[PDB]
Amino acid sequence: SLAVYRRKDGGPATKFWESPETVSQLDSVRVWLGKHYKKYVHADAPTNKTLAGLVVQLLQFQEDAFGKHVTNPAFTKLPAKCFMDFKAGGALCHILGAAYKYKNEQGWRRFDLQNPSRMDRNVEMFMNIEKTLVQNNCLTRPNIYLIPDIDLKLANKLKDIIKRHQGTFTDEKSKASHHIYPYSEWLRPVMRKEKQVLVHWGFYPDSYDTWVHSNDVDAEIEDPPIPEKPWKVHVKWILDTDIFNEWMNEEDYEVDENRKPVSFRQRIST
Repeated sequence: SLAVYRRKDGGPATKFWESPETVSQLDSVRVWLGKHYKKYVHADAPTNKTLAGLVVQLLQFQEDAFGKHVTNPAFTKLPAKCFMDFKAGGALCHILGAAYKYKNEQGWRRFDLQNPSRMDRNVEMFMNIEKTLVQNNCLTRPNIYLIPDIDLKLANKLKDIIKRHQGTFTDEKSKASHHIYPYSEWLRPVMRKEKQVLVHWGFYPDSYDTWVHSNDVDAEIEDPPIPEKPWKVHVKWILDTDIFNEWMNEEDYEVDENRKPVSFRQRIST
């Protein structure tokens, strides 16, 4: 099986982040930060690789603090896709800008994401990071509509999961991000660099996406579906989110308007 090399944790792929292309991609992030979060980054004058290392520290912190192994975490992991958005006004810029703004506000001499004494203030930073992403339209937490056919006892359990993971639920399908239907081993390649291919493991969150050698994955990378409000997924999308403390990839759980599972892209067996 290829699941041999599946990540056992949602920690950062440090080699991807230290790679020269990624360091190069952060250049526009550094420049954008210098213009719009200037009073918070001017002192530290972060280089491209310093930003890259900060991303590793940030990703490692939320996996250590809010990971699958943590019973009742104080917070839910930020989506891994947020850290993959290197565009000028994108999510990664607001992530780093919020981190530097928060550090300036607390008067910290430096980031210390390994200090157990600073756990609660580091959690506080991530809350400020999530708010910055949401209020700048880079992140939208699920606003969930439960199909009325779901058993009331299950629906109430799903409602508690949704609230414990920064989500809300609504009674008007008009404004729901997701519609949840009753529900009655593979991977998918998502990115290719060098001889490395990033693969997504079915029923695992995006932080568990693993860089593997392209010769072990002959499958073609297909185009991700374009988002049309709302996602139609079944209840295991919410149930699995509670397991990993990280909102699952909707593609793995999608159903059509008759509750039958569908997969826009191909599923490659492990």
